[PDB]
Amino acid sequence: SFSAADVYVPDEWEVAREKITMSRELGQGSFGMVYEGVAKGVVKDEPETRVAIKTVNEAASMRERIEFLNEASVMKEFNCHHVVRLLGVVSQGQPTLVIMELMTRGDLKSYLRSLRPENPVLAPPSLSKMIQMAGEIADGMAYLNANKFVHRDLAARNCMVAEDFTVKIGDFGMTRDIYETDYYRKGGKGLLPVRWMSPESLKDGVFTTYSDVWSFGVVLWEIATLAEQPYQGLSNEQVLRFVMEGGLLDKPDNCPDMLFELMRMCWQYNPKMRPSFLEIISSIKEEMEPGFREVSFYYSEEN
Ligand SMILES: O=C1NC(=O)c2ccc(Br)cc2/C1=C/Nc1ccc(CN2CCCC2)cc1
Repeated sequence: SFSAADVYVPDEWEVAREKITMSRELGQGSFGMVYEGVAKGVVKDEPETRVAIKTVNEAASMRERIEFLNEASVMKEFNCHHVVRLLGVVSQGQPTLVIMELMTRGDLKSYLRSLRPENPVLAPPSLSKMIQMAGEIADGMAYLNANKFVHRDLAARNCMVAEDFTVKIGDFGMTRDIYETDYYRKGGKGLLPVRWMSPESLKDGVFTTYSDVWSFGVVLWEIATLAEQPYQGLSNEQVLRFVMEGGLLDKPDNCPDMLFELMRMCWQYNPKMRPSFLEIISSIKEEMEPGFREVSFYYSEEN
C-alpha cells in the first residue's frame, strides 16, 4: 500500500524487491536491524553483489520512516571510493529497504579491538597499515568537505572495514550542508559524544571542516590504541572541561612518533591552525599503496 517510501525517494533509485535476498543479521542500525544479502542487478557490470540491507518495518512511526528516507537521500549523492555507497532503495512493498555496500569486516572500532592479542588473519597494524587507514579516512573526509558537508561525527565506530581491509566513512546521520556559510551552529540539544568533539564545538556548538579535523586526530589515537576509550579516567563531564580548556590526549604507549605529531596538528586549539584533510593526505601520499591514485578523491579531477 501507500506510504512514505512512495513519496520521499525518487523512483529512479528504486530496485525490485525480488532482486533482493536476505541472509543474516549484521547488527542494529539507527532505524532497525541491518542484514546481509545478495542483490541481483544493482551494480555496474556485476550480475550479483553482496550487500548490506537496512530495514524499516511497517510497524515504525511515519516520522522515523521519513527520517530513514531523508537520511538515504543525503547519502545518494556521495560517490567516493572511501565512502560507503548507497546502491538503491526498495520502496514498493514492506518493509522499506535501503541497499548499502557490504563491508565484510564491520565497523572500524570493533575491528581494531579484534586485533588485540587477548584469528590467524588479524594482527596489530604496522605503521604502514596505519598510514593507509589514515589516508583512506582522510580522503573520504576531503571528499565530504569538498562537497561542502561537515560530518560532525567522525570516529572509528562510524567507519567500516572492507574485505580487502580498505577503510571507508560509513555513517552520515549527523552530516550538515555548509554551502554558503562554512559552519553549522547547533541550536539546542545535541547527541554527539563529548570525547570526539572539538573545543570550539564544546564551547559554542560550532562545526566546521576544522572540527572534523579535530575528530580525525581522535580516530588516529584510536588506531594507535586499538580503540581504547579516549580520556579514560575522566568522566564525560570532566572531558568537557579538560578539552574546552586546552587539554589533550597523551601520546599512546609505543605510538609511532609520526602519528602523534599528526594528532598534535589536528588538536591545535585555534581551529585555523589545523591542517586540512588535503594537507594531511599530501603529507603521507608517497606512503600510500599504489592503488590509491586510481581510486581516491585526492587524485581525481573533482579535486
Ligand atoms: O556492511 C555494512 N554496510 C553498511 O552500510 C552498514 C550500515 C549500518 C550498519 Br548498523 C551496518 C552496516 C554494514 C555492516 N557490516 C558488517 C559486516 C560483518 C559484521 C560481523 N563480523 C563480526 C566480526 C567481524 C565482522 C558486522 C557488520
